[PDB]
Amino acid sequence: ARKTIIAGNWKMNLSLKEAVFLAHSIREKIPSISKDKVSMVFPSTLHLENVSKILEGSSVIVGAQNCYHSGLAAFTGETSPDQLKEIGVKVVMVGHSERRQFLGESNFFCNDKIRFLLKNEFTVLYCVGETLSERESGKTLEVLSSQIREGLKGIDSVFFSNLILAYEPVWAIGTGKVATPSQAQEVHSFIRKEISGLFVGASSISESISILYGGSVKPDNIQDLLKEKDIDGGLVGGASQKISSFAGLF
Amino acid sequence: ARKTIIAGNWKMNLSLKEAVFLAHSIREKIPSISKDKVSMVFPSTLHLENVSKILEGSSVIVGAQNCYHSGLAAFTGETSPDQLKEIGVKVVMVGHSERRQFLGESNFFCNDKIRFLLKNEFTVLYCVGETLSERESGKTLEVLSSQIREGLKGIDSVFFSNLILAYEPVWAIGTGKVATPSQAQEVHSFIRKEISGLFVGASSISESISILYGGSVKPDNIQDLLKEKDIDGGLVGGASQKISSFAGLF
Repeated sequence: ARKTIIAGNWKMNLSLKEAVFLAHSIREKIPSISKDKVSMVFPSTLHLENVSKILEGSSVIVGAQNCYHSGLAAFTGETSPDQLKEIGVKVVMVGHSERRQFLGESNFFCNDKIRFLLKNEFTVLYCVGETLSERESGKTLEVLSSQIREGLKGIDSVFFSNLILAYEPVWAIGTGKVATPSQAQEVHSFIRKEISGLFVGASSISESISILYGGSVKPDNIQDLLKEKDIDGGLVGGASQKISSFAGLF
Repeated sequence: ARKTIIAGNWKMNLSLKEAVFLAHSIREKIPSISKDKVSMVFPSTLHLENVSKILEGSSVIVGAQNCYHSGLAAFTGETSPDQLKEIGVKVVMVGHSERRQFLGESNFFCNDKIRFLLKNEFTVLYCVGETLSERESGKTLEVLSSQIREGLKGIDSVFFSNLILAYEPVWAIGTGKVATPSQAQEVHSFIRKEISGLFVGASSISESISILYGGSVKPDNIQDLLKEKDIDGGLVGGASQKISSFAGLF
């Protein structure tokens, strides 16, 4: 058993008025069409309280786009999991490409976040992915191996029921250049093996973990991705950010 | 006279329940006693929409603890000034010591944020200060000059009406070791001198810029700091986070 998950990442792309409309539209339309799939949305932190109240009691899960690895404390500009848990947000994204690249987040910083969140009973959506240059220099595996082994260092297998992974090759993020199903399937099968290999032969762990694909996922390409054996859903940026393309993914 | 500002930084120290209680108490209490002084508060991002609503139409200014240098766009986990303007937040802190040390913010990154915010008609509260080690080693002036010069690189005179500085020596942040009034004055005097030297005519604008002191400010020490010629207010951490100590600053 693996969950199929369609997650929307609103990034920093929406106004509050857009986010609020989107949430109301989502509550109205998605539960009835989601079927066996889990639906999830990651609004900007500034809108999370609002959107969390709108979606409360619905089957649509709300997650945060980032946090810091501390309970309430003196970290100017940061969001605490203590603050998220208070408003009922229990899923946090870690290691998104934009944070790696533009906010300089390393695999070690990711690991600190993941351990804190898993220890404190959060669910974590951890992003991994290579750049165009890494892919073109035959480094794809080295990068992804590193992201997984260093990101997930020191985490016992019992916490893996609360971990979700996303493969988002940087060359596909916002460029309109979606990985083909074979390309994505190849990478997902490698990732799944790495997860097994963390605990040595942990097939039950690796077969139970959802591994989502992201990077230019749209209504007209999602289905062929979801058909692949090791693709368990979509992490969706631009196309999650209007109700009509978001509903069109289900 | 330059304006006196008393600004509270709630960092990541408060629950929503606490932020709400504090915002209400502040609304009830501060406007009657602030008099000539500008009052300002910086809630955590997750709480800004709520606190902003609570304080809307009061004389208490709401500011954000950090943002990114872009309008709406694909930067997962970040907050846009577009999103802040929308809920009425028009003052943003840049370069707080916790972000420089724990989130790796450089002078140049700060300069990017300051330029973007000032260009977009925000008010910027730019934080400078040296560590204990830098102070002890003879680098106080080198560090502060650097932070000022690199931070304000390429900013036009036209925008200085919307710049506020805060000196927060890192050895005074949360340590209970406040700078003496002389120690603070001497560095404020230096900071103002640095501003005056940024370009021909600068001295004509440097007397207008508010320079606040921060680091272990409390009711029993604020008055003596404010008496100093180049100290134009306070940026207050811990003592701002409860109504009775915040009000005792006024």
